Amino acid sequence: KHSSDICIVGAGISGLTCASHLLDSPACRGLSLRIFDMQQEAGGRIRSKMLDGKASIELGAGRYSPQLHPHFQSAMQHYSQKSEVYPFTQLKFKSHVQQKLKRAMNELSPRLKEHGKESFLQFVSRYQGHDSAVGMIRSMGYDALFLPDISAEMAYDIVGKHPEIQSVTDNDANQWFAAETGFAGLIQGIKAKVKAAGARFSLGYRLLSVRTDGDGYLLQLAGDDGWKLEHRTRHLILAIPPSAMAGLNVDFPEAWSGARYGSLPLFKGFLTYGEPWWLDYKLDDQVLIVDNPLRKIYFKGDKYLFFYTDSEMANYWRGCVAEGEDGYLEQIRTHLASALGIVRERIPQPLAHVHKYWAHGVEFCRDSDIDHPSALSHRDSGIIACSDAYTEHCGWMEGGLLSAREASRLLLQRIAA
Amino acid sequence: KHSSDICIVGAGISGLTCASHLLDSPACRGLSLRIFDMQQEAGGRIRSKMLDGKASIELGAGRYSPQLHPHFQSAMQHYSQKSEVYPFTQLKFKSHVQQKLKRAMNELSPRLKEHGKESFLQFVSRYQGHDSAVGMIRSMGYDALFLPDISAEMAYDIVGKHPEIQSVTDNDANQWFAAETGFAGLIQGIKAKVKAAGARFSLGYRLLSVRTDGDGYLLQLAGDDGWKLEHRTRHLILAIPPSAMAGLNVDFPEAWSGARYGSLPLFKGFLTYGEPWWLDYKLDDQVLIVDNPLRKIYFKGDKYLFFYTDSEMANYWRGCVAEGEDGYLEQIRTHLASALGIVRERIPQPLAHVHKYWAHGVEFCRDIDHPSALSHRDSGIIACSDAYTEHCGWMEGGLLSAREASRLLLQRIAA
Ligand SMILES: Cc1cc2nc3c(=O)[nH]c(=O)nc-3n(C[C@H](O)[C@H](O)[C@H](O)COP(=O)(O)OP(=O)(O)OC[C@H]3O[C@@H](n4cnc5c(N)ncnc54)[C@H](O)[C@@H]3O)c2cc1C
Ligand SMILES: Cc1cc2nc3c(=O)[nH]c(=O)nc-3n(C[C@H](O)[C@H](O)[C@H](O)COP(=O)(O)OP(=O)(O)OC[C@H]3O[C@@H](n4cnc5c(N)ncnc54)[C@H](O)[C@@H]3O)c2cc1C
Ligand SMILES: Cc1cccc2c(C[C@H](N)C(=O)O)c[nH]c12
Ligand SMILES: Cc1cccc2c(C[C@H](N)C(=O)O)c[nH]c12
Ligand SMILES: [Mg+2]
Ligand SMILES: [Mg+2]
Repeated sequence: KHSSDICIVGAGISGLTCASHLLDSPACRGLSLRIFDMQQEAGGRIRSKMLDGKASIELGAGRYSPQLHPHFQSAMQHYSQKSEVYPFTQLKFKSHVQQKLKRAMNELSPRLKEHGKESFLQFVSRYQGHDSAVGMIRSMGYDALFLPDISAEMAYDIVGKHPEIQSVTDNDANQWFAAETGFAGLIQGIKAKVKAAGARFSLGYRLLSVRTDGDGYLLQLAGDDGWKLEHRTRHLILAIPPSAMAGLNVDFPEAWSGARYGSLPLFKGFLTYGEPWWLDYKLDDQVLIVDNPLRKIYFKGDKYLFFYTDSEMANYWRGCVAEGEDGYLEQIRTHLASALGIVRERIPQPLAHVHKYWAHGVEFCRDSDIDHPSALSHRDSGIIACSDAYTEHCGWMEGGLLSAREASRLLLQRIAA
Repeated sequence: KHSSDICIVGAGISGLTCASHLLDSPACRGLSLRIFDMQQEAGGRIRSKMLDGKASIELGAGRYSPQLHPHFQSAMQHYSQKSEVYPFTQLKFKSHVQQKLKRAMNELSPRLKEHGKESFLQFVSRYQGHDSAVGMIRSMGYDALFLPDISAEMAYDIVGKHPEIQSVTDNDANQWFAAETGFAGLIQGIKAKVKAAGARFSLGYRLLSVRTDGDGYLLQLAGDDGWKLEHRTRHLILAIPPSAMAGLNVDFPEAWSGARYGSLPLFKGFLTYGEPWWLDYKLDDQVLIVDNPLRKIYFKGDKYLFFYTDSEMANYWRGCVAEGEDGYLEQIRTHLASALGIVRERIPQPLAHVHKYWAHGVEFCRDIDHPSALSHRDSGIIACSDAYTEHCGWMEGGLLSAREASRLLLQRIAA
């Protein structure tokens, strides 16, 4: 095939801003840059859709706060991307159990200078009994907070920047916004700048092997339809997540950093109906955290509802789709009934649904706190890695912006000298 | 119960026909059926896309003959699929290399007796020279005729049985049809009737290995979101082509039949125009066969033109597509000008366009006693495919493997 000077692999937010920071630069004046990505679309873990053509839903990333995500807030304005207020940030539908939870929290919280590295299911079970420490906690909606892998210092953070449970830790100041056309509008924007700057895209292709040959690298990719493709570049950035690099011969994670990483599956499922039936309940633009397997239920206006799930519960939900769409849907009807506390047939059926499951949906720095380089180099061949996961904002979109802007710097200095 | 009675892996026309056979025996009145398929929609190599609204185009199988595909035709009827006449039978512009082989090829035809087990290229390299043979073979437009894997016995078969060059063998009377809506229309009908009888589809899952575990079998499949998954079933049919087969823990093809198998890539590219410009050259519903890369060029009423190639020239066009929409679009215009004997400025730029590379477009046969559906010696699995019939590379090959394989199975539920 062809060849290039720079070769970014991965074309989600970290990959595509990576490239645009390498083109804003004159130190790449008239240099050839190629982007490979696996999917037929650009976006990475960001995906937007129209179901029924009625309203624009988001199968992935959906929220940001300017208070907590400055570079992202700026990247929106930078690309004339119109935001809107994100409704799901207060709870009025609880039973008694989710109440009397902010009180248990604002009190046992500074008692964590003696119980901060421990996982979170016994920092709740050492300061009151277990038979009440699995109720205050699966009342907060994310089953991510029951896994041993990650702690009470990292969990007590995580409760404060998720719009639906932040009122619980002195953080209801922040506003949260959503893209008014969807975050694809932010992607189609960065994509156009990079094309106009003369880069060439190659979507459909997956990297398999890398070998370092003199001044540069020999990539072996494989097309979506089998086409075996070979390509050589002097300079290389793999802006893919950490799970993604485990599968390649790069010595991840050992040759690059002194941290390890996990990841949690996620699951979103969307439904729409003929008539906005949940309105009769004063439930539009509000959110319920129930302890049946739906976990969190959202109604955006009179338009649709969805439900968000994580970790194992996410696997559970991905199990009942392997079983059969119809089996998946009537059981949603079932759980929908015990949440709202009505009978099963007061619940209509959906004209059309749509659902998505993420196998490595959020990847995190597991050696939770460290130097936080924000980008990684090979101790040998000088390949730059680039993910949300290498920053203090593991699992958010601003981590992609930061990892990228850092990454592109290490390569500019690695070219110009 | 994450488990079932009968499992069919492969929702090609083979696999789905098996499902349709099986669900009409009364010996299956009360047995559960699972169909697995890698893709997110059934068909396999039948793939129809409504291009720009103002076109219905066939990226895979496109055409059939009532003379060689009667089981297909009866199926097309059995499901009220309206089919149209398929115009690409004559050649208006037969350069007299095409005409030279007309009456050079059909009279060493009894000389093909006591020969014909020999590369086709060295066959025609016996009447006239090498460079007279390659001129005759080039103008037939099927680069697969130059393979050594191919041989002059199959040669007179393949050239006889394609609608654009049948006029050169003696099967010049077969007639050829396409579908009003598309063969997708036909498979949606089988799938509808298979679903309605009670089969359960799990689409988007692909098989990785099979354990022969006791009564039946355990399968490992992997979805395209990455989710892993196990399935136990008692009766398993692999309705997938042989290339696929040779990548599992089943030892193919030695443990099945001894025969070796090969395949061919294929390419098709389509284009769309503001004004149908090829009508002023009286070119609608014609096909030009050419000695350049495009190879075969079709003009479809006033709707679209496309071109079609295989073997080396499919690999050449997949390799070009890989180097940018810009060059592929440009070489295409370069070679269309040579085809019509004009300058490239008379050829407008297209509005839309689409293309498909099939890595293993047609799979073929190459013991000469082979049934229409294979079986494992050791684990009692049955395989179902166009490739194990007298019709390898055709859809009717699929139907005659399904009816063979599906019956090979009631033979074993009457255990
Ligand atoms: C359900 C869900 C909700 C989320 N909500 C939010 C939110 O509200 N706010 C927020 O800030 N973040 C959110 N996120 C996180 C956000 O999506 C990611 O952190 C961010 O988009 C990651 O950007 P990235 O470009 O580095 O990686 P990715 O988005 O993973 O992009 C990686 C790209 O590299 C590609 N790639 C991988 N491997 C290979 C290979 N071998 N060859 C070729 N190509 C390859 C991938 O296909 C992908 O295109 C959410 C995530 C999920 C799953
Ligand atoms: C470009 C092209 C043009 C053609 N034109 C014509 C024509 O005009 N007339 C004609 O008669 N024939 C034509 N054919 C051939 C015809 O389409 C095929 O011979 C026939 O469709 C084969 O069907 P099948 O059911 O045997 O398997 P396939 O159609 O090959 O389908 C097999 C199915 O199994 C699935 N599958 C495979 N492997 C695995 C695995 N490991 N795990 C899980 N799932 C799996 C595949 O996704 C596929 O859906 C054409 C073929 C091509 C490529
Ligand atoms: C347990 C856990 C750890 C990191 C991330 C998540 C998300 C999704 C992401 N935090 C978001 O909603 O933006 C849900 N659960 C998580
Ligand atoms: C080399 C070879 C062997 C058998 C079959 C085919 C087809 C299929 C046929 N041309 C069609 O599209 O109808 C194309 N090439 C073939
Ligand atoms: Mg990326
Ligand atoms: Mg099949």
